Amino acid sequence: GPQPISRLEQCGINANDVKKLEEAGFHTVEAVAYAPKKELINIKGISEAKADKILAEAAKLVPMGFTTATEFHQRRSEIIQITTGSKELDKLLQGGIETGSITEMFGEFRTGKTQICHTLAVTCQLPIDRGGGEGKAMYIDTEGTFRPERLLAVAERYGLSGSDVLDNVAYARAFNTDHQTQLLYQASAMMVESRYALLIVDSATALYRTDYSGRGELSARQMHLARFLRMLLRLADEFGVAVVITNQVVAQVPKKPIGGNIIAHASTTRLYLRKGRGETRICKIYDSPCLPEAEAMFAINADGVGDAKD
Amino acid sequence: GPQPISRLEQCGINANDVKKLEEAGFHTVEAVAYAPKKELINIKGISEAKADKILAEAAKLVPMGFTTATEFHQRRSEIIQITTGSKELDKLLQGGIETGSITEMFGEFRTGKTQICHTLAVTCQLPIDRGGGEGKAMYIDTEGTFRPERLLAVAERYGLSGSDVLDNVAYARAFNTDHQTQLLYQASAMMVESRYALLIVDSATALYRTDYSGRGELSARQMHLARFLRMLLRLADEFGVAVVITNQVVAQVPKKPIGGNIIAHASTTRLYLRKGRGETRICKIYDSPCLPEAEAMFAINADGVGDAKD
Amino acid sequence: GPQPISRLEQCGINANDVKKLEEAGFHTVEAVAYAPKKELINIKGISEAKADKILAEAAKLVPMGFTTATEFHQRRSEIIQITTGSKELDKLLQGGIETGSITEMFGEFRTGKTQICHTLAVTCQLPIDRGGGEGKAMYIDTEGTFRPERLLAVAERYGLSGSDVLDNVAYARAFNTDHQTQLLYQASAMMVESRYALLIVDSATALYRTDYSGRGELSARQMHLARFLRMLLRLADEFGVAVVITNQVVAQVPKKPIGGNIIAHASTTRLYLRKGRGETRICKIYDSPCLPEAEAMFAINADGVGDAKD
Ligand SMILES: Nc1ncnc2c1ncn2[C@@H]1O[C@H](COP(=O)(O)OP(=O)(O)OP(=O)(O)O)[C@@H](O)[C@H]1O
Ligand SMILES: Nc1ncnc2c1ncn2[C@@H]1O[C@H](COP(=O)(O)OP(=O)(O)OP(=O)(O)O)[C@@H](O)[C@H]1O
Ligand SMILES: Nc1ncnc2c1ncn2[C@@H]1O[C@H](COP(=O)(O)OP(=O)(O)OP(=O)(O)O)[C@@H](O)[C@H]1O
Ligand SMILES: [Ca+2]
Ligand SMILES: [Ca+2]
Ligand SMILES: [Ca+2]
Ligand SMILES: [Ca+2]
Ligand SMILES: [Ca+2]
Ligand SMILES: [Ca+2]
Ligand SMILES: [Ca+2]
Repeated sequence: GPQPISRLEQCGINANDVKKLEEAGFHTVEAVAYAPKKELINIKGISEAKADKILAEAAKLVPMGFTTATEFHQRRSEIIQITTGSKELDKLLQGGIETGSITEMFGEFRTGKTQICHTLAVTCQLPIDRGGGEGKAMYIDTEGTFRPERLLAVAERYGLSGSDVLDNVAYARAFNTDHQTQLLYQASAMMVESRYALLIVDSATALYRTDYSGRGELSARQMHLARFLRMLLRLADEFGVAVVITNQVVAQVPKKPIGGNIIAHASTTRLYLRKGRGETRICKIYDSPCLPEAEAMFAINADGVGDAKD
Repeated sequence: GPQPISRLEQCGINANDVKKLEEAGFHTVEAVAYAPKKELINIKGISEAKADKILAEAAKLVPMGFTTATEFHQRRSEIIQITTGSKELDKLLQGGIETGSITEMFGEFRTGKTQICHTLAVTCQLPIDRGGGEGKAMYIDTEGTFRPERLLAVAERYGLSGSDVLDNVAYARAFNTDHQTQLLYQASAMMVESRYALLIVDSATALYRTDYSGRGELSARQMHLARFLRMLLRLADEFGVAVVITNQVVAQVPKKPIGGNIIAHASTTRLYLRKGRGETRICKIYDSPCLPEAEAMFAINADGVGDAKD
Repeated sequence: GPQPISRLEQCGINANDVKKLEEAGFHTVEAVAYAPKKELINIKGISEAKADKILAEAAKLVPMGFTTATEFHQRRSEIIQITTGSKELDKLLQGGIETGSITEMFGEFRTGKTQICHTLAVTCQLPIDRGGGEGKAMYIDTEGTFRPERLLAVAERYGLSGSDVLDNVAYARAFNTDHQTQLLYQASAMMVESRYALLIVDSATALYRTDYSGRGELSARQMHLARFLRMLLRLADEFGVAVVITNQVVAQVPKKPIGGNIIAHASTTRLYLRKGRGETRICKIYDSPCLPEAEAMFAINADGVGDAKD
């Protein structure tokens, strides 16, 4: 996995600058490697020569050069894909949700954008042979709609200890945009000690629609949103985890996702959800760089997300 | 093609200054010919007399004088044009994408700005008689949206060995502006050994919107962007390759490309992409010094970019 | 026209100093007459007495005294004006572009600042009775956007041999500021043998925005720009040709031309270009010592610049 920043000590760097970088939010050598010189210079206790020697030492451990696409293809052959509990949903995703990208699911209310996250938070702990990811699950909430009862219900479905499921899930509720951005630093800190395999944000844009209610604040809020998305992308690239976010929909004068072009460009795989009939739902791939546009049917049962049991 | 800097040895120059220039990033005699005296003086181990004698010797091999436009027209008669796989798209471009300039394609998300690059990366390896370029393809990524599966799918369309396609493509993912600029030096180094025919950057402005988020950093970031564009122009002029870049779009208070006047002036051919109906797309020439404004229709099929199969 | 420097031999000057002046860039007696003593002294093989006798002999052939403004008015009655192909554009310019001054056209991208030069390069070869200038055209390029196809298209419009048009046009592409200044010496050399009637630079400031990227280099680059502008002014005064340059625009925190006060003061007639609707464009006189501020409409057709065919 990720090399702890403790190694940077034996490269010829004193232990003082190591913790000076620690307070800045960096905890791994890869995290420091990907950061340009500007943020390192921004840190109060680092000179230009210090930043240059740090970057030079860090670049040795992490390769940053050109490679043949055959090696990249072989590396992509071992991406871990998490199953969603529904065979038709998994066939649409060609196996499941990839680890190392941003996946966004949006749609009308009552379409169960939260039950997907609830089911994933538990199916991600399954062994790899069964389609899981063998790791803890991290949940960030902004609506207060987190219910452990669904977690227990879907844990009993796969035959797992209910107590051991509620012990590998970290929960924290945000209250504003600032706290939402601040929680990512603590997430990066805790991802180094243990191993995580899924990051869930619900909802990524439920706060930005209200805090910046003024007219002239649109350009002021989309910049902050871009910073948040880049932080999530850095976390995905560093620890190699899967990030899933939920987005609201705003009707247009038939439904258009809210967030502007920033979230559309940043996101790689986007799923459109609309209600079917009864408890059935319809999932359609809205945007993806490798999958074609299609539709799938799934139902919300008492044991989490399952196939359309008619 | 380009004359290796090894020849500059027999002009009356010692082998020490040759590698001193090599560390600076110069690898061909043409590259040294186009560089003014200021950068040569900037190099630590070169005196003013050394720079003057180097420029005087280099100017002999590379012509730098006035010529009749008839010779230039005859030279332009042999520009290599790469086909895009769609006949209607090729008719709009009057044959294909020229080699020796900067081509920029931009538009809303999901409009397939990346599938064009994926198709070009493979069609550029076709024999010239079939519309290819007979050369390797170089891919620089900033979004992590590189998928070899599309490359294999579009390679099987033209009847080519899938393994031999993924072996003539160099892939490298950038993480910040500094790394994006630094990768060009390695690209220039590797263009001398083998032969390349296409340079792809995706995306050229996906990083600059976030790194320089401060208000007073606009003039600080557009200068760096101008340096990057001039480096790309120098690469295009030196090795005679084709450079294609992808640009995001920002809505205006109906879509305006992001990048400012610098990218607009630097770019020669600009393509505007918007979604048609279903899997069809609409391509419109936005800016070009020789082609008139028009529209074309193409569709994204399972075998890459193809004609509108209705 | 201009008296060759060969005459200076029969004034009492040996043939050695004549070619010593030739290597310095002087080729006509008028060119030597306008140069102060400082540059002549700067030449290695000339003494103070030599420079004084050269200036004294040269001043006899070229008048340098006061004259009545009636003679100047009668001389101005025979200025050659080149038509731009559009009647509304010509009415704005009161006949066309004068010969013996610097004309600058600037504006947003895609406004066709290069198509004006392409059309002029061909309309300048027309007979005087038809509004031409009866002379060759000289083109200096810095963007690589020179296309002979537009030249042929606009040559067929006026009924001229396509081959004979591409044979009276000299093309040369600059790569840095130093080469841009150096090409003027060769232009001055070749203007003596044949007859030229138009000098085109595109773009005059496309290189200076990047080469001198440092903060403290602003005063270092504007001096060089002033030298370049004075060289162009000397060429215009000596051979009596028309000089046209193209300038980029930089947005201000609605568009401001780039170049500073030097280019504004040096230029005499400045044209502001902005896009109309469709293929139409709007031309506005920005600065001129004799024409009032007004607006005109023209369109970019398939046969070069023409009137607004609605
Ligand atoms: N225990 C349960 N058993 C069966 N169906 C349930 C259960 N709990 C909730 N549901 C159903 O799931 C749906 C609610 O899902 P959810 O709250 O995730 O929707 P949502 O669209 O993501 O919500 P919002 O956007 O309002 O936060 C409703 O149709 C509800 O009837
Ligand atoms: N294998 C495939 N077969 C058919 N269509 C596909 C396939 N893979 C992706 N698509 C379609 O191509 C489009 C996605 O293209 P692409 O990712 O290049 O878009 P983009 O606008 O360049 O993206 P962005 O700006 O978000 O990076 C979608 O319409 C998607 O349905
Ligand atoms: N053959 C043609 N027929 C008709 N219109 C054309 C033709 N070639 C180019 N155009 C149009 O002319 C315009 C491009 O002109 P041009 O390249 O001179 O612009 P510019 O503003 O000077 O460019 P830049 O500053 O980017 O160098 C575009 O509107 C393009 O559609
Ligand atoms: Ca609700
Ligand atoms: Ca919810
Ligand atoms: Ca996307
Ligand atoms: Ca993409
Ligand atoms: Ca352009
Ligand atoms: Ca141009
Ligand atoms: Ca003026």
